[PDB]
Amino acid sequence: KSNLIYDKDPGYVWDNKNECEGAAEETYQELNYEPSISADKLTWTPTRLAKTVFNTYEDDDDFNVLCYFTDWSQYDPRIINKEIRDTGGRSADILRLNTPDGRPFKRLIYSFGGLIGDKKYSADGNASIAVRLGVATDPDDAIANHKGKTIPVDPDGAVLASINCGFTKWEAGDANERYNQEKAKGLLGGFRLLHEADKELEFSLSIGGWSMSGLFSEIAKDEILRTNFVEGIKDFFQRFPMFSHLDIDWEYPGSIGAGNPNSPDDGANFAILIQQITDAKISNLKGISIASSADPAKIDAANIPALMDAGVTGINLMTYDFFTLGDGKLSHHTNIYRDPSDVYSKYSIDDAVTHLIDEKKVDPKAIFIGYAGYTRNAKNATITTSIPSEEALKGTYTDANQTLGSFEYSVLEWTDIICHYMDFEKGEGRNGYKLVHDKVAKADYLYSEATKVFISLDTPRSVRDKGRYVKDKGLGGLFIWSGDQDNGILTNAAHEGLKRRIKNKVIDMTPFYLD
Repeated sequence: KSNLIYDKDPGYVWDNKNECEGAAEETYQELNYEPSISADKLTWTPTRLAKTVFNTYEDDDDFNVLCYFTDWSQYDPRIINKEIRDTGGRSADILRLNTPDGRPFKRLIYSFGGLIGDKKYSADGNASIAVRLGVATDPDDAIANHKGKTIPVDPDGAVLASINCGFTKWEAGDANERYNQEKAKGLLGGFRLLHEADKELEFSLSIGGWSMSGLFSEIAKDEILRTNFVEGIKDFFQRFPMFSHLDIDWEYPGSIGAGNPNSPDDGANFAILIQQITDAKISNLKGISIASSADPAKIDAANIPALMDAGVTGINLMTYDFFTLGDGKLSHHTNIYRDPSDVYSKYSIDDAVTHLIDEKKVDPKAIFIGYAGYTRNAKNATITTSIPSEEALKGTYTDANQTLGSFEYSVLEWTDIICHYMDFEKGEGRNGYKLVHDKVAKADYLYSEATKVFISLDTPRSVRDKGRYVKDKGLGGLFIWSGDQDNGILTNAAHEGLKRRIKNKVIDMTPFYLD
């Protein structure tokens, strides 16, 4: 009996039927997923297995909690009938955020807008998408006249869908017809429904992200491309007046990121672009944020000073994915602290924050730090710490190809954690897994002696401590990567770390912190 999870996929009512009761468990059966044994499987667990438990808190202090909401998280072909069970989607309902009497986030960040001409991401540089959205007359025109212009790269998910976007029936209309605020369905229509329920909620577009930063370096160097880019912002902000913020998540100026063109002049060029956007005087655009790596060497390479000199008002510090497979050592993925000589957990929020404030003279209040709705794992792992309960995490792994995850190898998402890996209500691990608190990092991890799988994750305890860090250090606030993953437990912990008075109580968080 649980206030956090369901014991069986409750399904989803669509067109007066519910075709996906138990769908999550049918997938598990088809794939032979067993939590206490599987080291090398995907779960495909839908967020439907979690109960929705966002509290709300007074949020009118000097901090803000932001939410990256991904436009692919709505999908799950299991919803429609009984045909597909060997794979699935996240099925993340935008309506989990529709709380009474407040909001779990001040600002929802649509993730992600792509760029016309981006041939790293798209074989045709998104040209067919431009045509479908009605911003180009044919694919040649898209590239010839609109290179550098932003558009959502998933028009179904952005402006057409019903399921998990707050709508209850299919209606005729193409993407071109619906690519504006009042006609949108999809996630942008879902954002509008939340806008209509809550006038204080803010909306940001994030352009780029890890897979879509391939075109930034080229755009920022070029006055005609910068001009197309600014036009892209004006167009989107005219089509969707409810938007008021822009996150240009170029990952990262001056360094390699996912394998992008890059140049030492990227940050200086990016600063020209941000000024050019400011100069357009888009009446509803109140603020521009950018992304920063947590690696001080990559921070140096980004020329953060140039960007702040051009009037950037926020830095979303991408404090997650610190554990990357490849070097045979375990690591925390989103930890606040580390010992300076640590070769396992090589990065930390604190190292990065200190670097920005002390070396780059960034205003602390501009900085937002991340908490994560997902994990970074390695199978075939060995914990080598001498006293795990008192000492910093150390450990190694051999072959971690095809490690346990939810939708992609090596990454479990939050629903899987609370349903099959950790029992926060009983205060202990599930299915042969044990939770360890690393007091040096102030981060928790999960590990099973039986499966030999190591799982680095955020918990209520660490997210609360991140909220505490933000407050102590006077930072801007926190963001979740990504908010569609959270059932509310993570975000509750953030608000509590900020010392916020509760307004609407759905769940008592007290027993979930475990000291």
